[PDB]
Amino acid sequence: APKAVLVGLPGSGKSTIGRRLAKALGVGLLDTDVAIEQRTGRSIADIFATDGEQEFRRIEEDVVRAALADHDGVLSLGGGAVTSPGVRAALAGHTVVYLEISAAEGVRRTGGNTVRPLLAGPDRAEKYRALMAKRAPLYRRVATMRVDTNRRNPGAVVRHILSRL
Ligand SMILES: Nc1ncnc2c1ncn2[C@@H]1O[C@H](COP(=O)(O)OP(=O)(O)NP(=O)(O)O)[C@@H](O)[C@H]1O
Ligand SMILES: O=C(O)C1=C[C@@H](O)[C@H](O)[C@H](O)C1
Repeated sequence: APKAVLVGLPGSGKSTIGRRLAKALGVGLLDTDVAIEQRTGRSIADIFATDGEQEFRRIEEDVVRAALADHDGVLSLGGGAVTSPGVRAALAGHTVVYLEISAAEGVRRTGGNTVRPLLAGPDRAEKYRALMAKRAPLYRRVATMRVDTNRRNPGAVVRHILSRL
Protein backbone atom coordinates (compact mmCIF):
# COMPACT_ATOMS: atom_id res chain seq x y z
CA ALA A 1 0.00 0.00 0.00
CA PRO A 2 1.41 3.54 -0.73
CA LYS A 3 3.01 5.73 2.06
CA ALA A 4 0.85 8.69 0.59
CA VAL A 5 -1.62 9.43 -2.40
CA LEU A 6 -1.81 13.16 -3.85
CA VAL A 7 -5.06 14.75 -5.44
CA GLY A 8 -6.30 18.32 -6.60
CA LEU A 9 -6.76 20.80 -9.65
CA PRO A 10 -4.10 21.41 -12.41
CA GLY A 11 -1.39 23.76 -10.85
CA SER A 12 -1.89 22.77 -7.10
CA GLY A 13 1.65 20.95 -7.20
CA LYS A 14 0.96 17.04 -7.51
CA SER A 15 4.14 16.24 -9.70
CA THR A 16 6.51 18.82 -7.89
CA ILE A 17 5.58 17.92 -4.25
CA GLY A 18 5.63 14.09 -5.17
CA ARG A 19 9.27 14.00 -6.56
CA ARG A 20 10.59 16.01 -3.53
CA LEU A 21 8.68 13.90 -0.86
CA ALA A 22 9.90 10.55 -2.39
CA LYS A 23 13.69 11.73 -2.25
CA ALA A 24 13.25 12.49 1.53
CA LEU A 25 11.66 9.15 2.49
CA GLY A 26 14.13 7.01 0.37
CA VAL A 27 11.47 5.48 -2.12
CA GLY A 28 10.28 5.67 -5.84
CA LEU A 29 7.61 7.95 -7.53
CA LEU A 30 4.80 6.62 -9.85
CA ASP A 31 2.81 9.29 -11.92
CA THR A 32 -0.37 7.78 -13.58
CA ASP A 33 -0.35 10.33 -16.61
CA VAL A 34 3.24 9.19 -17.53
CA ALA A 35 2.24 5.47 -17.13
CA ILE A 36 -0.69 5.91 -19.69
CA GLU A 37 1.59 7.30 -22.53
CA GLN A 38 4.11 4.45 -21.99
CA ARG A 39 1.47 1.68 -22.23
CA THR A 40 -0.36 2.93 -25.40
CA GLY A 41 1.42 4.41 -28.41
CA ARG A 42 0.47 8.02 -27.93
CA SER A 43 0.00 11.44 -26.24
CA ILE A 44 -2.86 12.56 -23.94
CA ALA A 45 -4.02 15.18 -26.48
CA ASP A 46 -3.96 12.45 -29.25
CA ILE A 47 -6.34 10.07 -27.33
CA PHE A 48 -8.77 12.97 -26.49
CA ALA A 49 -8.85 13.94 -30.30
CA THR A 50 -9.26 10.45 -31.95
CA ASP A 51 -11.30 8.60 -29.25
CA GLY A 52 -12.98 11.01 -26.72
CA GLU A 53 -12.88 11.67 -22.87
CA GLN A 54 -15.13 8.67 -21.99
CA GLU A 55 -12.53 6.28 -23.47
CA PHE A 56 -9.62 8.12 -21.63
CA ARG A 57 -11.51 7.49 -18.30
CA ARG A 58 -11.81 3.66 -18.83
CA ILE A 59 -7.98 3.25 -19.44
CA GLU A 60 -7.22 5.52 -16.36
CA GLU A 61 -9.42 3.38 -13.94
CA ASP A 62 -7.63 0.05 -14.79
CA VAL A 63 -4.10 1.70 -14.30
CA VAL A 64 -5.17 3.16 -10.86
CA ARG A 65 -6.64 -0.13 -9.26
CA ALA A 66 -3.36 -2.00 -10.11
CA ALA A 67 -1.02 0.88 -8.67
CA LEU A 68 -2.90 0.86 -5.27
CA ALA A 69 -2.17 -2.95 -4.95
CA ASP A 70 1.48 -3.29 -6.32
CA HIS A 71 3.35 0.15 -5.34
CA ASP A 72 4.90 0.83 -1.81
CA GLY A 73 6.24 4.42 -2.53
CA VAL A 74 4.49 7.88 -3.31
CA LEU A 75 1.55 7.86 -5.95
CA SER A 76 0.41 11.03 -7.99
CA LEU A 77 -3.12 10.94 -9.75
CA GLY A 78 -4.43 12.88 -12.92
CA GLY A 79 -6.63 15.97 -12.11
CA GLY A 80 -10.09 14.58 -13.07
CA ALA A 81 -9.63 10.98 -11.73
CA VAL A 82 -12.07 11.64 -8.81
CA THR A 83 -15.11 11.98 -11.32
CA SER A 84 -15.21 8.10 -11.80
CA PRO A 85 -17.34 6.30 -9.04
CA GLY A 86 -15.08 3.12 -9.38
CA VAL A 87 -11.96 5.35 -8.45
CA ARG A 88 -13.70 6.72 -5.30
CA ALA A 89 -14.53 3.12 -3.99
CA ALA A 90 -10.95 1.76 -4.53
CA LEU A 91 -9.54 4.77 -2.36
CA ALA A 92 -11.51 3.93 0.85
CA GLY A 93 -9.05 2.99 3.72
CA HIS A 94 -5.87 4.57 2.10
CA THR A 95 -3.75 7.68 3.31
CA VAL A 96 -5.05 10.58 0.97
CA VAL A 97 -3.59 14.32 0.89
CA TYR A 98 -5.79 17.16 -0.73
CA LEU A 99 -3.64 20.25 -1.88
CA GLU A 100 -5.78 23.55 -1.85
CA ILE A 101 -5.22 26.74 -4.12
CA SER A 102 -7.25 30.05 -5.02
CA ALA A 103 -8.48 30.58 -8.64
CA ALA A 104 -6.22 33.72 -9.42
CA GLU A 105 -2.86 32.05 -8.31
CA GLY A 106 -3.87 28.66 -9.93
CA VAL A 107 -4.44 30.12 -13.38
CA ARG A 108 -1.06 32.12 -13.23
CA ARG A 109 0.82 28.79 -12.33
CA THR A 110 -0.60 26.99 -15.52
CA GLY A 111 0.45 29.93 -17.82
CA GLY A 112 3.27 28.51 -20.03
CA ASN A 113 1.10 25.91 -21.92
CA THR A 114 1.79 22.23 -21.02
CA VAL A 115 -1.28 21.91 -23.35
CA ARG A 116 -4.30 20.60 -21.32
CA PRO A 117 -7.36 19.75 -23.62
CA LEU A 118 -9.90 20.94 -20.98
CA LEU A 119 -8.27 24.40 -20.36
CA ALA A 120 -7.41 25.17 -24.01
CA GLY A 121 -8.27 28.34 -25.94
CA PRO A 122 -9.67 31.75 -24.96
CA ASP A 123 -11.53 32.69 -21.76
CA ARG A 124 -9.04 30.60 -19.62
CA ALA A 125 -9.93 32.35 -16.34
CA GLU A 126 -13.77 31.62 -16.85
CA LYS A 127 -13.20 27.89 -17.64
CA TYR A 128 -10.85 27.32 -14.58
CA ARG A 129 -13.51 28.84 -12.14
CA ALA A 130 -16.27 26.41 -13.56
CA LEU A 131 -14.02 23.28 -12.97
CA MET A 132 -13.51 24.44 -9.28
CA ALA A 133 -17.29 24.82 -8.52
CA LYS A 134 -18.11 21.23 -9.69
CA ARG A 135 -15.04 19.25 -8.32
CA ALA A 136 -14.50 20.73 -4.80
CA PRO A 137 -17.27 18.64 -2.98
CA LEU A 138 -15.58 15.45 -4.52
CA TYR A 139 -11.93 16.27 -3.21
CA ARG A 140 -13.42 16.97 0.32
CA ARG A 141 -15.32 13.57 0.47
CA VAL A 142 -12.20 11.34 -0.39
CA ALA A 143 -9.55 13.19 1.84
CA THR A 144 -7.94 12.17 5.17
CA MET A 145 -5.52 15.39 5.51
CA ARG A 146 -6.14 18.97 3.85
CA VAL A 147 -3.04 21.39 3.34
CA ASP A 148 -3.19 25.16 2.17
CA THR A 149 -0.49 25.91 -0.58
CA ASN A 150 -1.32 29.75 -1.09
CA ARG A 151 1.55 31.38 0.94
CA ARG A 152 3.88 28.32 1.62
CA ASN A 153 7.02 27.72 -0.56
CA PRO A 154 7.56 24.04 -1.83
CA GLY A 155 10.14 22.91 0.92
CA ALA A 156 7.72 24.13 3.65
CA VAL A 157 4.72 22.08 2.11
CA VAL A 158 7.00 18.84 2.32
CA ARG A 159 7.86 19.49 6.04
CA HIS A 160 4.16 20.06 7.15
CA ILE A 161 3.20 16.60 5.56
CA LEU A 162 6.31 14.66 7.05
CA SER A 163 5.45 15.64 10.62
CA ARG A 164 1.83 14.38 10.42
CA LEU A 165 2.65 10.94 8.93
N1 LIG B 1 4.04 25.82 -3.49
C1 LIG B 1 4.44 26.33 -4.70
N2 LIG B 1 4.95 27.60 -4.76
C2 LIG B 1 5.41 28.16 -5.93
N3 LIG B 1 5.30 27.55 -7.11
C3 LIG B 1 4.81 26.25 -7.22
C4 LIG B 1 4.30 25.58 -5.96
N4 LIG B 1 3.87 24.33 -6.31
C5 LIG B 1 4.06 24.21 -7.66
N5 LIG B 1 4.62 25.36 -8.22
C6 LIG B 1 4.88 25.50 -9.70
O1 LIG B 1 3.65 25.46 -10.49
C7 LIG B 1 3.85 24.77 -11.73
C8 LIG B 1 2.84 23.58 -11.77
O2 LIG B 1 3.13 22.52 -10.79
P1 LIG B 1 2.83 20.90 -11.00
O3 LIG B 1 3.64 20.17 -9.98
O4 LIG B 1 3.06 20.65 -12.43
O5 LIG B 1 1.17 20.70 -10.75
P2 LIG B 1 0.07 19.55 -11.31
O6 LIG B 1 -0.87 19.63 -10.09
O7 LIG B 1 0.87 18.26 -11.22
N6 LIG B 1 -0.84 19.34 -12.95
P3 LIG B 1 -2.05 18.03 -13.86
O8 LIG B 1 -1.69 16.55 -13.74
O9 LIG B 1 -1.99 18.15 -15.39
O10 LIG B 1 -3.48 18.17 -13.46
C9 LIG B 1 5.36 24.31 -11.77
O11 LIG B 1 6.34 25.07 -12.58
C10 LIG B 1 5.78 24.42 -10.33
O12 LIG B 1 7.18 24.76 -10.37
O1 LIG C 1 -9.43 16.44 -16.34
C1 LIG C 1 -8.38 17.11 -15.97
O2 LIG C 1 -8.46 18.08 -15.13
C2 LIG C 1 -7.18 16.72 -16.48
C3 LIG C 1 -7.16 15.70 -17.38
C4 LIG C 1 -5.90 15.48 -18.23
O3 LIG C 1 -5.56 16.52 -19.20
C5 LIG C 1 -4.72 15.27 -17.25
O4 LIG C 1 -4.90 13.93 -16.71
C6 LIG C 1 -4.63 16.48 -16.25
O5 LIG C 1 -3.84 16.25 -15.00
C7 LIG C 1 -5.99 17.24 -16.09
